Amino acid sequence: DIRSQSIHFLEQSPSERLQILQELGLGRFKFLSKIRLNDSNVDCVIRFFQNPGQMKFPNLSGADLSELNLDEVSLIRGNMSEANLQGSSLLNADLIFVNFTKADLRKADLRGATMNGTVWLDTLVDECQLGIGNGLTKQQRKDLQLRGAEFN
Repeated sequence: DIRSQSIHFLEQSPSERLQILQELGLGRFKFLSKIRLNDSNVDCVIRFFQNPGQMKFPNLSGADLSELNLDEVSLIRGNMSEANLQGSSLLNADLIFVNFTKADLRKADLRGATMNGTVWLDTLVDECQLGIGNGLTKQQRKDLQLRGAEFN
């Protein structure tokens, strides 16, 4: 009666989803109106439901977010570890303190995104575009370009 709440949510169109989100105070987390129905995201969504806004730091750990347009999304202090972001657009996103540990960001687009505090342990970054590197240490900027990422 809870796995069901989530499956039912993920079966809805994006604007019906936003409707549900607002009748729950999760109107912050609009990117939830976009994620696709599949095994990983039913799980990720069950976290957001049980104890709603009893978390308020975005935990998208292990979620499938590939090929999404997440431009200008704010994910401050969010956990994206073991998450799939292949091909997604994160233009001008707020990614301060985001944990990217063991995440897949190949071909993702982070141009203009603010990245102070980000952790990139084991992260797959081949062809990840990073633009300026806004907020990364100049060693971080080195390690990441060695690992496939692309700047300016």
